[PDB]
Amino acid sequence: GAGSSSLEAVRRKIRSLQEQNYHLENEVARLKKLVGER
Amino acid sequence: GAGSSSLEAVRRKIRSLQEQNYHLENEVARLKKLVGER
Repeated sequence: GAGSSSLEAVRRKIRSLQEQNYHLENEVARLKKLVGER
Repeated sequence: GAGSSSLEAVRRKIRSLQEQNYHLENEVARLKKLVGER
């Protein structure tokens, strides 16, 4: 460890990144689904 | 702690994660604009 604020910062950043990962995945999926073939 | 075991292992991953999703986001940006601005 290191600190509560530090661990929160790192954890929440990488966890939000993972959220962005799955979100962007589905986001662009619907995106290319819409423009690709309707 | 904070040895070579920690440095490269974590750094490599988080480096690539950023790079990967960066390109993805950039793709999404133009794509969503393309389908929106029709």
